[PDB]
Amino acid sequence: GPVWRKHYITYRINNYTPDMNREDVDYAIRKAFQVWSNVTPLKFSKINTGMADILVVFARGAHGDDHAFDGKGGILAHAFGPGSGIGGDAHFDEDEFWTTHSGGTNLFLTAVHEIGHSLGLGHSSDPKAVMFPTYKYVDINTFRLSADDIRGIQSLYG
Ligand SMILES: [Ca+2]
Ligand SMILES: [Ca+2]
Ligand SMILES: [Ca+2]
Ligand SMILES: [Zn+2]
Ligand SMILES: [Zn+2]
Repeated sequence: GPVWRKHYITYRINNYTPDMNREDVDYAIRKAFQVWSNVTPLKFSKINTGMADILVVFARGAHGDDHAFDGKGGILAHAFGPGSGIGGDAHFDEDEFWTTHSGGTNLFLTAVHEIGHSLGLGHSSDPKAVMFPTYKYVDINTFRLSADDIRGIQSLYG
């Protein structure tokens, strides 16, 4: 599958969910990128204008792609694999209630999963992997990638 062929990757937060404080959205997304830069040669930088590699969007229902959202529950977010244009972009369903903690749906944990897709990972069959396809809260302050996630990403980078 596709991978980024450069080490400096940019992201941009297109818009902000009203569910959270702005600074908390920024921090959750930054921390999620750091999870992956920790285990690859990739470097991620936030930009505020122009075209980023990875555009982060909060949207509800139909929102201009083939992965229409479905209201509260069900699909929480989705992301495109590496490539030009919409490639890399990560979309979060605004019909969820995003949080910094164990209430609602944790943005950081969901972003770690989606960014995994943005970098070219697929799903894992291992329930302990962040790339497992059902959300579960785990303490975000002590979060660590599973061995399965590390093997997955290091098959693509580094
Ligand atoms: Ca893109
Ligand atoms: Ca949904
Ligand atoms: Ca919401
Ligand atoms: Zn979308
Ligand atoms: Zn997924």
